Amino acid sequence: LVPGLVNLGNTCFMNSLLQGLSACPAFIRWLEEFQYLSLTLLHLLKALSCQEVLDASCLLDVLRMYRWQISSFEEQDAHELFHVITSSLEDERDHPFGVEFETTMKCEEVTKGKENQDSLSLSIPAATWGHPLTLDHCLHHFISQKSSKISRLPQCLCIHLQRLSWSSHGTPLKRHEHVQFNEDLRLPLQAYRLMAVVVHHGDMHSGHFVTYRRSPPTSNQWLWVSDDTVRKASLQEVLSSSAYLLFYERV
Amino acid sequence: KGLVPGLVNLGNTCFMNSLLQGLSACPAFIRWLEEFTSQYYLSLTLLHLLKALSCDEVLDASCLLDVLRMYRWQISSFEEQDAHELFHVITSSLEDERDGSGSHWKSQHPFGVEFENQDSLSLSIPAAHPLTLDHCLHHFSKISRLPQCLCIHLQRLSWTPLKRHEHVQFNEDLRLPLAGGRGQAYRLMAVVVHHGDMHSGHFVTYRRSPPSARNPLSTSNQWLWVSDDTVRKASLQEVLSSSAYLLFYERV
Ligand SMILES: CC(C)(CO)NS(=O)(=O)c1ccc(NC(=O)[C@H](Cc2ccccc2)NC(=O)c2ccc(F)cc2)cc1
Ligand SMILES: CC(C)(CO)NS(=O)(=O)c1ccc(NC(=O)[C@H](Cc2ccccc2)NC(=O)c2ccc(F)cc2)cc1
Repeated sequence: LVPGLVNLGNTCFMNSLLQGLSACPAFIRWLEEFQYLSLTLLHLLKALSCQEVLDASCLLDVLRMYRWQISSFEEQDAHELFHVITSSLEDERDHPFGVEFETTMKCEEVTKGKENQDSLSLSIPAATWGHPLTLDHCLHHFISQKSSKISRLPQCLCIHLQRLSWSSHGTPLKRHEHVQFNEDLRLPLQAYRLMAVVVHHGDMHSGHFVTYRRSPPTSNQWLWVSDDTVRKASLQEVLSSSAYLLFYERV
Repeated sequence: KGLVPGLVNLGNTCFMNSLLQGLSACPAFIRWLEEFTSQYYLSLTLLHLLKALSCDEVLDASCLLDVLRMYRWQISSFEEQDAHELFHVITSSLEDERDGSGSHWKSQHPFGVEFENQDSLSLSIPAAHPLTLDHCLHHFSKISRLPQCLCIHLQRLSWTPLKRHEHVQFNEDLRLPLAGGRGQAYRLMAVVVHHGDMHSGHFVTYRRSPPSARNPLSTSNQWLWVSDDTVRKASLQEVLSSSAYLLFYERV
């Protein structure tokens, strides 16, 4: 068992994401290699690792004291919080999640630039009849896509599936469809092993966020965390879930 | 920690505080002003304001209006014109300070672009199919030589006046082509954004944080939302999604 975290009104995504991040030991190690946000984040993550209930108001307070208006983030996609944490951890340095793309632009002449991202955000493609939605199809659809190729892969990989779509009328909707994912995922040139899965439940304006993650030691027994409620979980329960964020580590 | 000081609103100076926060996010402009003021005036007071803004203090931009009064400008006329015109009234008067100088008369400011030598690249917004900055650049007597500090003015005012609301894509890196090595690459330093109807004075600047004293001359990754006295952080996605009015870029 791992400690749970309490909900401060709406906190569910933050504690789901903290539970996911604690299941990334290289990210933990890099924080160890590093009041400032990195140390609070390490304290939160090391407490959620290493096998009562906890409180992560310290994270909200260090963010606010850095003049971040967190109450405007419940109106955005949950994933933008993750991008804020990684972008603020890079401010303390100047990266375990960093993926790096080499892009070429042309229209006579060409120009090769470099771009960096904290995760891989994949559009959920339309399901054709007779073939289920797989994460390899989304990854291939994101790779196919001014060109862009992956030229540096991260040690810890975050994969965000854009479950929040927007109609042509401008009104938003949640894609409920299930994407098949395996715990062993080979990125086409490296190989990665699944560590945690953040899932969303209910309508889009509900904040019901839940994390499946591995037990701390790499271990083999999965855990379901919804705030204070922590229990044992099977792998088929993890793989049958409707994934929103996937946290992998390089094998 | 990593914040900038805010500014006050005297009547309606909200665009002016927006422009000052945008202009102090260009380090090459501040270096040019530090060199031009070694003569010894708009350049001296403007550099004082910009050097203060790029560092919970709040400063008084009132002094800028005063030197705008001492250089024989009407000021109060600017409420009946487009906001960007005040920028021209800055740059033109700086060029007027270039002439009549026996010390630094060949020291041109970093915003000048050759076509004619102009102060900023004004682009008219077409209609459509999302709008992107490259569509506006393609719709643009072409550019001849590119400035060190680049200002892009998007024509949100069309004509009886009309406010254009449509969002246009812009990127943190922007490359512009010319014949040979003349074309150049720029990085986004600040975004001035308009809100509300065309006569609302609501202007907001998204600007990068000042460089740290542990890594000087290294550009920060953090962005700030600035509305007069109110300064807060802002994510990158918030900056890239805003209906931009002015785009301040620096040559990389
Ligand atoms: C509360 C606080 C901001 C601190 O006060 N922190 S938080 O708990 O981490 C935190 C809590 C909630 C959110 N947002 C949401 O749930 C949005 C809310 C939302 C819904 C529609 C349009 C914009 C915003 N929907 C999702 O993301 C979502 C993701 C996948 C889905 F399939 C369906 C929905 C973000 C962060
Ligand atoms: C001297 C003083 C301190 C006081 O004026 N200057 S100031 O504060 O910097 C200063 C403050 C405001 C303005 N202009 C406006 O609001 C015009 C007002 C206006 C509107 C229609 C026709 C003529 C004039 N609208 C804009 O530009 C505008 C830009 C982009 C948009 F999508 C929508 C509107 C100019 C200057």
